[PDB]
Amino acid sequence: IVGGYTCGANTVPYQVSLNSGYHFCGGSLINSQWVVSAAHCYKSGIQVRLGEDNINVVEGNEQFISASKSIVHPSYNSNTLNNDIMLIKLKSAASLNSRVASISLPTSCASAGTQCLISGWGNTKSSGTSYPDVLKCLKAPILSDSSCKSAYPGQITSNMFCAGYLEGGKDSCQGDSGGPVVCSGKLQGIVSWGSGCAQKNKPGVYTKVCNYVSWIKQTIASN
Ligand SMILES: COc1cc(C)c(S(=O)(=O)N[C@@H](CC(=O)O)C(=O)N[C@H](Cc2ccc(C(=N)N)cc2)C(=O)N2CCCCC2)c(C)c1C
Ligand SMILES: [Ca+2]
Repeated sequence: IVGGYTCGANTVPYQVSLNSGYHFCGGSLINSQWVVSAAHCYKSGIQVRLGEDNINVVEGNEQFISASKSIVHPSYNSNTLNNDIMLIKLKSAASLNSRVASISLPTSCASAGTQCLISGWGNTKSSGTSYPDVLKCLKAPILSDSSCKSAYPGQITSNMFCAGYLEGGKDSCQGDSGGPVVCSGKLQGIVSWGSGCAQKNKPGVYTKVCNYVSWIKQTIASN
C-alpha cells in the first residue's frame, strides 16, 4: 500500500495472508472455511494465515490453516485480467473471534464516490521497494466508470472498477494482490492490477465482486 497508514493489529479481521513459504498475496475470509482472492494469486501449496499483523513475528492471534482446494473462476483470462477472482477452501474451519472474522458479500454494487478501505502487506513505494511487516490501510473512493475507462482505454471490463486518486500518491501495490476493498461493511473489490503503483492518472483496478456473488454462493454450496 502506497501512501497509506498502519491499520493497527487485527483491526481488519477478515484480511488473510496467503503464504507459500513467504507472503505472496492477500485475501478475504468470507466464512469460517472459505477465502476469496485474485485468480492471479493462484499457486499450489498455499497456507492461509489469519489473525496476522506482523507477518514475520508470531504475536499470538494467528491461525495457520492449509488450503484443501483452490478454484479459479471458470472464465479467468490471465492476459486481460478479466474475472480475476479465486476461491480457496480451508482444510479445517477457522475459529471466528473478534480478531478473526468474516466479511459479508455485497447484496448490491457500490457506486462511484463511495469511500472504501483497502489493505495489505504490499510495497509502500511507487518508485523503489520497501515491504512493511505490519498491515497497511488506505481509504480510497470508487471512481466513475468514465474516468476509469479514460484512464485505461480499452482495458476496463464490466467486471472491474477503479478506486483511488487520479493525482496519484496513494494506491495498492505489488503484494497487495488478492486483498480486500471494503465499502459499506461489505467486500466490494479485490486488488487486481494497475499501471505501476500510485502513478498520476493510473488508479488501481479492482475485481467487481458484486458480479460474482452467485458464482461464489453456488461454488461454496457444492464444495
Ligand atoms: C497482463 O500482464 C501484465 C499486466 C500489467 C497491467 C502489468 S503492469 O503494468 O506492470 N502492472 C503491474 C504492476 C506491478 O506488477 O507492479 C500489476 O498490475 N501487477 C499486479 C499487482 C498489482 C495490483 C494492483 C496495483 C495498483 N493498484 N496500482 C499494482 C500492482 C500483479 O502482480 N499481477 C500479476 C502479474 C500480471 C499482472 C497483475 C504487467 C507487468 C503485466 C505482465
Ligand atoms: Ca504474525
